[PDB]
Amino acid sequence: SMNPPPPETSNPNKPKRQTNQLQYLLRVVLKTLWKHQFAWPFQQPVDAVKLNLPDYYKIIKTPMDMGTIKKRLENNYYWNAQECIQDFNTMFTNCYIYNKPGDDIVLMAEALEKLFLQKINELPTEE
Ligand SMILES: Cc1cccc(CN2CCC(CNC(=O)CCCOc3cc(=O)n(C)c4ccccc34)CC2)c1
Repeated sequence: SMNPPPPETSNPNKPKRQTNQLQYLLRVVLKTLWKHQFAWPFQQPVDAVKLNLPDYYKIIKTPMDMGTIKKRLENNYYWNAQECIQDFNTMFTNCYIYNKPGDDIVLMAEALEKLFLQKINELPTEE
């Protein structure tokens, strides 16, 4: 019956960079998954109150979504590509932990994770 604070997308005392690899994570990886027919459940934080999922955040202590990831990239929040790659991996893992194999939401996540993997495979070497 209440959502937590969302993940921070802004922290002025966190040091930041805008690397070639971070630019690809935006213009290639996030863009690819964002436009997908299965992106919609992943485009903002889990609204456990409207979804009637009052255990979600009992179970899920590290929430992540592509709304967050997107703001983080657009805001220049990260130091490196690995922090961002972690965030996508977290989002996928959380889906798997909470739900049961073969639920529509897990197949959605599986499809996006496949594209994620195809895109990251070609992550450029730093400039
Ligand atoms: C009593 C009540 C209170 C509030 C709302 C409702 C109406 N409705 C009844 C139960 C219904 C449950 N529906 C589901 O689709 C839950 C399945 C798991 O869903 C997700 C699981 C998940 O991991 N993620 C990321 C999602 C992201 C977006 C949308 C859904 C999920 C949604 C709310 C009834």
